[PDB]
Amino acid sequence: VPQKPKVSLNPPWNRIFKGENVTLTCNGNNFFEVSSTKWFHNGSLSEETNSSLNIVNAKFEDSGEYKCQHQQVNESEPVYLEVFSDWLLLQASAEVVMEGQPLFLRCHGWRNWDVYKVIYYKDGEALKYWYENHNISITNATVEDSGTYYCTGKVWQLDYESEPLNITVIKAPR
Ligand SMILES: *[C@@H]1O[C@H](CO)[C@@H](O[C@@H]2O[C@H](CO)[C@@H](O[C@@H]3O[C@H](CO[C@H]4O[C@H](CO)[C@@H](O)[C@H](O)[C@@H]4O)[C@@H](O)[C@H](O)[C@@H]3O)[C@H](O)[C@H]2NC(C)=O)[C@H](O)[C@H]1NC(C)=O
Ligand SMILES: *[C@@H]1O[C@H](CO)[C@@H](O[C@@H]2O[C@H](CO)[C@@H](O)[C@H](O)[C@H]2NC(C)=O)[C@H](O[C@H]2O[C@H](C)[C@H](O)[C@H](O)[C@H]2O)[C@H]1NC(C)=O
Ligand SMILES: *[C@@H]1O[C@H](CO)[C@@H](O[C@@H]2O[C@H](CO)[C@@H](O)[C@H](O)[C@H]2NC(C)=O)[C@H](O)[C@H]1NC(C)=O
Ligand SMILES: *[C@@H]1O[C@H](CO)[C@@H](O)[C@H](O)[C@H]1NC(C)=O
Ligand SMILES: *[C@@H]1O[C@H](CO)[C@@H](O)[C@H](O)[C@H]1NC(C)=O
Repeated sequence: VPQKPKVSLNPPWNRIFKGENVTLTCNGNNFFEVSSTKWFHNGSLSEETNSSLNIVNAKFEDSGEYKCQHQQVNESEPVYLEVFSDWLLLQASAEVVMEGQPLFLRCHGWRNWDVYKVIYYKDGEALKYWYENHNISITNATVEDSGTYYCTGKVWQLDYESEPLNITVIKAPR
């Protein structure tokens, strides 16, 4: 059944600032041996053949759709990477999560700078409870956790607000 590679990102952040790094890794069931790989940036075949696709000092041109593919197996699901350039970027473990799975939010500051007085807003409303924590970690997700998020934080002496990010947790029917 698990008949297709699952692209994973390290760091998990599929949304990253211009110039940052990220490594795409193509992994699957060692059912059939894999000596090579096929990478696809915006549908075009990359020259990279190692199971790990690296992105150094991400450019905006690096944004897009990434997907790998091994021999004898279907094409991996797509993974969208998007390079930004702003003071605050709201990163997420996954923009879409199956109910029950972990959901991880983060208010990443430009050039890794530390962010103070961080507040997260879910649907224009301020997630007070989370005020204590720097970032938001939710072990077991809920369909109620769905909504448009965005953070607000002081970076190097000035206040800023990140671009909103819609996040949906799906209720699984079987
Ligand atoms: C792969 O497919 C992707 C589509 O899914 C392509 O992504 C687009 O790539 C272009 C550049 O190649 C990006 O454009 C740049 O955007 C920045 C950011 O602008 C921001 O700020 C202005 C004003 O301050 C605002 O008006 C904008 O809305 C942004 O908030 C500009 O500064 C650059 O000059 C340039 O226009 C696209 O943003 C990007 N789209 C996404 C969704 O990331 C990608 O290029 C494709 N690459 C290949 C190799 O096929
Ligand atoms: C790709 O994923 C599809 C499902 O969309 C798998 O299709 C099955 O393929 C077999 C013949 O290979 C066919 O008789 C079944 O009816 C298909 N099932 C469905 C639901 O359409 C396919 O996996 C299958 O084929 C490969 C070649 C291995 O033998 C797998 O063990 C087997 O499950 C997937 N293709 C590949 C190349 O993995
Ligand atoms: C992204 O990765 C590149 C690759 O290592 C980093 O560039 C290095 O920068 C250091 C300074 O910290 C230099 O000493 C090295 O020579 C650089 N290596 C290369 C290959 O250019 C870059 O700084 C990384 N950026 C982040 C945010 O991780
Ligand atoms: C709650 O989270 C743990 C993982 O730390 C997991 O074992 C458990 O199944 C989760 N609950 C649901 C409904 O998935
Ligand atoms: C963000 O959420 C709003 C309302 O839920 C929706 O209208 C908008 O299309 C979403 N953005 C994207 C890219 O789907």
